[PDB]
Amino acid sequence: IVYKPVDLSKVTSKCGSLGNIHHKPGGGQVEVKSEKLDFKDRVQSKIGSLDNITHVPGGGNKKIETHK
Amino acid sequence: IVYKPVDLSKVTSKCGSLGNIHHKPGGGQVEVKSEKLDFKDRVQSKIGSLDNITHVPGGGNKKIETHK
Amino acid sequence: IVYKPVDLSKVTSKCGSLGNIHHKPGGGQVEVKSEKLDFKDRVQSKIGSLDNITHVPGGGNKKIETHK
Amino acid sequence: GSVQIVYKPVDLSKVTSKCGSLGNIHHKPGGGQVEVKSEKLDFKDRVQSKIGSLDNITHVPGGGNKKIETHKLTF
Amino acid sequence: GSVQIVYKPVDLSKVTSKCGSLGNIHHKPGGGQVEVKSEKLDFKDRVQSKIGSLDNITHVPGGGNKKIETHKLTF
Amino acid sequence: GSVQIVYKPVDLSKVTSKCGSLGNIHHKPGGGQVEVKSEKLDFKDRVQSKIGSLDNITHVPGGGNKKIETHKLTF
Repeated sequence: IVYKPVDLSKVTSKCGSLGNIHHKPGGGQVEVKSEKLDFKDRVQSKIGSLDNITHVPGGGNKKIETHK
Repeated sequence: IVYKPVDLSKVTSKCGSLGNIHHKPGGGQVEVKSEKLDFKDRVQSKIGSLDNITHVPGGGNKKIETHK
Repeated sequence: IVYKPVDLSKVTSKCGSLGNIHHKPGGGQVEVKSEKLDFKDRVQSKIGSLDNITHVPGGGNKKIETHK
Repeated sequence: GSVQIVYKPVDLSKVTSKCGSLGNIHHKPGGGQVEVKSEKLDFKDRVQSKIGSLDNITHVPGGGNKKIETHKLTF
Repeated sequence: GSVQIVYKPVDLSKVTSKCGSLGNIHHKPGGGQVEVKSEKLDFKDRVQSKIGSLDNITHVPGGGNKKIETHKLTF
Repeated sequence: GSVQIVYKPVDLSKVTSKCGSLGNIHHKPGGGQVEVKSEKLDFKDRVQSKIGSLDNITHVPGGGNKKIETHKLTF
């Protein structure tokens, strides 16, 4: 009996933002005038920002191998 | 008996934003004038922002292998 | 009995933000004028910021191997 | 009989280039007042600027001359 | 019989270049007042600037001359 | 019989370059007042600047001369 299994396999995950190009991004002019405004609950505001947000809860690898 | 399986497999996931080009993105002019507004619940606003949001809960690999 | 199983396999995760290019990002001008505003709950505001944000709860690798 | 060759080409030629500004008269030229006001500008790439009341500019990449002569006598 | 060869070519030629600003008259030239006001400017790449009331500029990459003669006598 | 070769080529030619600013008259030139005011400027790469009322500039990369003669007599 000769027993010589060979594993050369790749298991790979590439999750999120990868290899992207962002060349000169951004708006020319952004202007806001706010007068006598009332807010009575939570405010989120973005004015002329650049946001690059990545969440990766995933991308996990499981390899199980058994020999008998 | 010779027992000699060869595994050369690739298992691959490419999840999210990959290899993109964003060349000079953005609006020319953005202008907002707000006067005497009342808000009585949550406000979300984006004014001339650039957002690149990626979520990857997925992209997981499971490889199970047995030999006998 | 000859028993020579060979594992040379790769298990790999590339989770988050990887190999990206951000060449000269940013808006030209951002201007805000605020007068007589009332806020009565939490305010989050971004004015002209650049934010690169990455969360990776995932990307974990598990390899199990057994021989008998 | 005998053989006689006389080879006497004479060259009196002129090759001339006159390029740019030659022999001009500029009598009392007046550049006016120049005002440049800039606020809140953004430049993401290379800037070349010239500001000035009175410019005389002469640029001459050309005006080159090439003269070739071959003289050959084979007996 | 006899052979006589008289190779007597003559060159009196002129090859000439006159490139740029030659022989001009600039009589009382006046560059007026120059004002540059700059506030809150941003430059992310190379800046070249010139500011000035009166400029005379001559640039001459050209005006080169090339003369070739080849004389050959073969008997 | 006899052979006579006379090889007497004459060159009195002229190769001339006159490049740049030559023989000009600048009589009483006036550069006016120059003001440069700068506030809150930002530069992320190389800056070249010149400021001044009156400039005379002559730049000559060219105006070169090349002369070749080959003389060959083969009997």
